[PDB]
Amino acid sequence: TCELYHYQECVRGTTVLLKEPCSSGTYEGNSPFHPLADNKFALTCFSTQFAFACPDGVKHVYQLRARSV
Repeated sequence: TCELYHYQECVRGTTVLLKEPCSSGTYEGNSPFHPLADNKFALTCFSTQFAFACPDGVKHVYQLRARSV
């Protein structure tokens, strides 16, 4: 309830488009935050983990796994 884990696979060369879990939260990750329109954000597909701390108190932890395919 205080943490929610997201998991997703991607193609190693592509660019992933994700919706922010929150309108005005804080982001922490190994990739620079690339915010977009409609509260989206993008990042190159590499196997990484990032997190969103959010006003409602729920920490959204994302895990991407890159696939050579």
